Amino acid sequence: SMELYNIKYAIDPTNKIVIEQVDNVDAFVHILEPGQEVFDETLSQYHQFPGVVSSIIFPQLVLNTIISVLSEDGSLLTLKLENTCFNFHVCNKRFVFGNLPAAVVNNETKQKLRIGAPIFAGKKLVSVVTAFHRVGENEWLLPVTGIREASQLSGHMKVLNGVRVEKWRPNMSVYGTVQLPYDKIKQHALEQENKTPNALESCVLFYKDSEIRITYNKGDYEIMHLRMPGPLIQ
Amino acid sequence: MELYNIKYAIDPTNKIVIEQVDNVDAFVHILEPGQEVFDETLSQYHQFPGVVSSIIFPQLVLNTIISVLSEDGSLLTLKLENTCFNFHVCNKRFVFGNLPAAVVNNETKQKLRIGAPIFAGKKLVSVVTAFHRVGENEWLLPVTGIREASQLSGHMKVLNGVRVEKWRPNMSVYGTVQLPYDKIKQHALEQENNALESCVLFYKDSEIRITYNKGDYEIMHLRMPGPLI
Ligand SMILES: Nc1nc(=O)c2ncn([C@@H]3O[C@H](CO)[C@@H](O)[C@H]3OP(=O)(O)OC[C@H]3O[C@@H](n4cnc5c(N)ncnc54)[C@H](O)[C@@H]3OP(=O)(O)O)c2[nH]1
Ligand SMILES: Nc1nc(=O)c2ncn([C@@H]3O[C@H](CO)[C@@H](O)[C@H]3OP(=O)(O)OC[C@H]3O[C@@H](n4cnc5c(N)ncnc54)[C@H](O)[C@@H]3OP(=O)(O)O)c2[nH]1
Repeated sequence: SMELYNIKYAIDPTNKIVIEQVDNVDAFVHILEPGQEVFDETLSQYHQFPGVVSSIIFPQLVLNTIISVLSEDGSLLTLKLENTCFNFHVCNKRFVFGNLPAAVVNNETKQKLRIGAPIFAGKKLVSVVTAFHRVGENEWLLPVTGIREASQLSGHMKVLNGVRVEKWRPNMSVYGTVQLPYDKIKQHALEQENKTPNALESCVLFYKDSEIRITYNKGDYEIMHLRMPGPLIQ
Repeated sequence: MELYNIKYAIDPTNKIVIEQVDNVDAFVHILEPGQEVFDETLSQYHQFPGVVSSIIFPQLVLNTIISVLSEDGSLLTLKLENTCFNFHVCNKRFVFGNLPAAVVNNETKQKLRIGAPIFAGKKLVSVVTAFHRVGENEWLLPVTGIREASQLSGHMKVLNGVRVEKWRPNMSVYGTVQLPYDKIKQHALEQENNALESCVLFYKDSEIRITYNKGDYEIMHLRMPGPLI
């Protein structure tokens, strides 16, 4: 396999980078698609950050520092972590999510990047390419997943029935499983008790370009409501 | 008294009472950091960390300038350059978030009453709710309101309050416990769901963690910036 800085890597039949070793120690780095749900009990022993199951810790970065990514041309591309991006997956009924530091690339640059391309800070691996989010014409967001950046948020929650993602419509407030006008949500919230017959647990993610809402519910009763920056990677 | 678009008074506890905003009768009730209250009359109003309010405290932008009413009636101009985490519990509802904050010294903090109206563009946008000591002569002043675009807010129903715990140096967090990573990892893979619901907030100077649990089983784990007030 090929060696670069402190890693060894290979390439998938799906044109995806496979991280084989880091610091001369055998490694496991498994990339998940945005919002993908998988079930595989073998994955729970490893670390998880949004979009990756990894045997190696992807360490905390700082916004506005410079990282390097391996390009399809064997070169290193230097990028500044100027934006943020929200990504998630579901692995063994655990919703793993967070807002990640992100770089910005044009159409030409994105296509030179493989899903899995190692990302370096200094000459040490700090992350891998996991996803691309289109932020308009000739512009993409490149999240750098890993341990929560100091100013950001990360987390997980057990979701028995997955994560149902819903487009967040204009003029709607959010309670539990519904988005409705505020005056209605205010009446509904003060109305709801934890008494839904045959109440199943739910997790809902509502999204607009700027903001994400996550609720955790038992039946129609809202247990948690979290508001956080966007955007979401489809 | 009047100032800009508000009318205000003073409490027996030296706390500012907002009486009307835009000539409409107002209700602004300031809660202490982490305070738990129960009063069914509060649930009809808006709630942002540290305040129950009949008026919306709108979204602000970090690094913009706000003005605060001083004890002497003058306006002090401050820049929203920092953040800090605050919360309360009202009617078994944990209301929390990271708020934009200014930095003040001892002399300035002492000129500020809890409840002091905060203005942006000659309009009320918030009230003084809390002070968090940074150092000897340094304080953080949260400006509560609708979540700033880059930060987080939320709520959750907590039947048994919020347990606040100091977060120890080398400990990872699962559910109700903080333990070394190797045990937390095994414990997490151990859990499966007379189990009571729980909410725990572990705090460090830089970072805060909230867990929501059913007995010993962790349902949710949130990591977010600190500090806590
Ligand atoms: N993944 C991750 N994202 C972050 O943003 C982050 N910020 C700090 N840290 C800490 O750095 C070390 C990372 O290894 C840990 O000390 C971790 O502290 P913690 O975040 O306090 O510990 C909870 C552990 O416990 C893990 N688990 C929790 N529940 C489960 C579960 N059901 N199944 C499998 N693992 C579970 C949980 O994912 C996790 O461990 P992992 O790193 O292995 O992911 C982070 N970790
Ligand atoms: N409080 C608050 N903090 C923020 O950071 C924020 N960012 C946007 N918004 C929206 O701005 C308008 C402000 O009113 C609302 O449209 C709100 O949309 P939403 O945040 O999507 O709606 C859920 C409603 O519903 C309220 N409820 C939810 N549960 C309860 C409950 N048990 N009892 C009483 N009220 C409950 C919940 O507090 C809430 O209403 P409040 O405005 O009063 O805060 C925010 N609101």
